[PDB]
Amino acid sequence: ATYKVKDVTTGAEIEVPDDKYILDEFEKQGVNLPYSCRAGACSSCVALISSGEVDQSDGSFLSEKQEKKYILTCCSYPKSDCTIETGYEDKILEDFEIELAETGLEFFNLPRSGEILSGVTAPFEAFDHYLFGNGVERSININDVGFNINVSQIPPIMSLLNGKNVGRFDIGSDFVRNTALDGYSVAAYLGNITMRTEGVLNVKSDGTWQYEGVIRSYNDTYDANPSTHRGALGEWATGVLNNLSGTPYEIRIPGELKIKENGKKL
Ligand code: FES
Ligand SMILES: [Cl-]
Repeated sequence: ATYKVKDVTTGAEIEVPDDKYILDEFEKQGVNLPYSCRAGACSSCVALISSGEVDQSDGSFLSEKQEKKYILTCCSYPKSDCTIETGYEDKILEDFEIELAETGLEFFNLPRSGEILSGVTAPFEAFDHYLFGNGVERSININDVGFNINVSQIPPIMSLLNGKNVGRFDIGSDFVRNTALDGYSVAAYLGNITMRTEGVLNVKSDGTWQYEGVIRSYNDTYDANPSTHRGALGEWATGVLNNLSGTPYEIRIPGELKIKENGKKL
């Protein structure tokens, strides 16, 4: 039989006999491709295979898991129509990194889009999205993050409560939230964010006070590259980033958190 082998890199579509190697037949039709050994023992001729199947049993360089994703074009016979991407030598991954992507898809899943699942997996999902999400925006409602914000932690409010100010004050101010205050799980994907509180603070002459309002969040940019933030990644995440490049992305945090507190200054 013969099969059609479409190559996304060059655009060529070549009929390749099931008893001829893909490289040789593309060359025969005038499409020059990369190679070195031509003997199955290197990655010069490697191509991504996105659809179809080959017999590349003549080659030796790729692992069993790598052969699910890539082909050595010098020693591959097509067994069905195929879609490949030549010149992929610069982009092939080793087993531990192919399986990291697969696992994340299956564990968290359109995939790697929209809402982030609330709870203990959030910083894991966020890191996986950094690695494999290609910069697509994600979201989590402010009420699903697990913020634990109190007035003592909001300097625009405390500035009025700490001075001798009596009356009714309309507060509308941004402030930086170090989400370490909200727990390691949140800090591990949000870090420092900018938030906004809007509300009313009422302070009596005797020091009794009440605050009522809302808190909203501006969008945050997720970027795990260590030079862009405060946190230790740890040895495992450092390792992953020594082998894969991620893509920053925006996290949209919509909604209002209600805040209502009261006290008495002495
Ligand atoms: S050119 Fe070395 S494996 Fe194909
Ligand atoms: Cl004062």
